[PDB]
Amino acid sequence: HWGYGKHNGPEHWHKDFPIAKGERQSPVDIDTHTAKYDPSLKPLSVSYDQATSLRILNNGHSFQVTFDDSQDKAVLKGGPLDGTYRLLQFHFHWGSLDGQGSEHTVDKKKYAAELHLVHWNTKYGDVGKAVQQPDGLAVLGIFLKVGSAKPGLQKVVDVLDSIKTEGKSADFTNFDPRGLLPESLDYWTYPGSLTTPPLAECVTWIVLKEPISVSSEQVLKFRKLNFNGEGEPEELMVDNWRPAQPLKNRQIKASFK
Ligand SMILES: [N]S(=O)(=O)[C][C][C]C1234B567B89%10B5%11%12B5%13%14B%15%16%17B8%18(B961B%18%152B5%163B%11%1374)C%10%12%14%17
Ligand SMILES: [Zn+2]
Repeated sequence: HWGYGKHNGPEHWHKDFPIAKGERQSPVDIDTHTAKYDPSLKPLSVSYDQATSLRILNNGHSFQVTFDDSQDKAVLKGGPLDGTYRLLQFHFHWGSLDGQGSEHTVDKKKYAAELHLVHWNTKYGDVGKAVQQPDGLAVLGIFLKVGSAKPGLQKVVDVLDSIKTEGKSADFTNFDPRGLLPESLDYWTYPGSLTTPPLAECVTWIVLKEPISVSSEQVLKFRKLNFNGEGEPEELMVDNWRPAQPLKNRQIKASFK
């Protein structure tokens, strides 16, 4: 029932998921002048060399690439994190035009899209258990701006025609998510939540300062997807982003000066 439209969008979500109005909701605006450099923060450790992608899926809210998370193959550690977080999937949020689409904003600036690599804490054993914990998930967030093409995104873009509508999926093996990363791993971090229902307050957010550049042709292919199932009135999958939420009693910390 939930979505991003007038009648089921972010302003409605609190009725089914009252934590929508909680103390540690995501996304937020990153005020770069207020974020405190924290020299105790470690560099982020991103170990994706043995990542095993499985499937690409249109879930009705975004598209996602799922990975084998039954061993420590593709893991996030270090940074603000204690212990080891396994990559489960990545997905994106994007706009109807280039001036909106990201969930986090930086000094109120919206990017055209935002990539989320979702990882869960292996000390909880599975992702259902992890989402019930305040340190269950770590989501690595990467901004997209429109410019030059991102070569490492092209293999994703070229199969989107095969998953146009909600429920469709396809084989998507041997995809290397290292090809989605910017040069710098400089980041901001804060405690937050899932940005979709169930909005569980279980996420350590790690948002990279450096955006990736994607081409107008790449993002245009995101915009051809459909929220609807096949045979329903065609409603383009665009503006699938939750707006910034109140920061409340939270501090955003920077890994960099
Ligand atoms: N936009 S976001 O905060 O990364 C939430 C992404 C959606 C999900 B929530 B649940 B938790 B894990 B799986 B399923 B839904 B799916 B993934 B994360 C599980
Ligand atoms: Zn997301």
